[PDB]
Amino acid sequence: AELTHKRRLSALGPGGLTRERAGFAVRDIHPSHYGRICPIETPEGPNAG
DNA sequence: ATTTTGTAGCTACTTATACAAAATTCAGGAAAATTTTTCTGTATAATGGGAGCTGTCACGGATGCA
Repeated sequence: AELTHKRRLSALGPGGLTRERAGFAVRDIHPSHYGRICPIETPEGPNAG
């Protein structure tokens, strides 16, 4: 649980978004993530993605 | 034949009363003491702020219009 909580990275935050003010297709696997962001990986709750 | 029962009895004898001032304390007052809260001034000169945020909607309006 650590590691994965260090090398976690996040989109939100001051500078980021909010959950609301950003919806969906901004949560998806832009095909550039490949190799760079485990797509398998996400809370959910709203925070998916 | 004493003993317990008596009866005819009191006196002692002791609650009972009620008052009662005396205590005897208590409360409140009053300060008065003082601690804490307020009030006021200040002289070179001084003259427009902060922020950012930037990804729905809807609708009805949208007057505004060209």
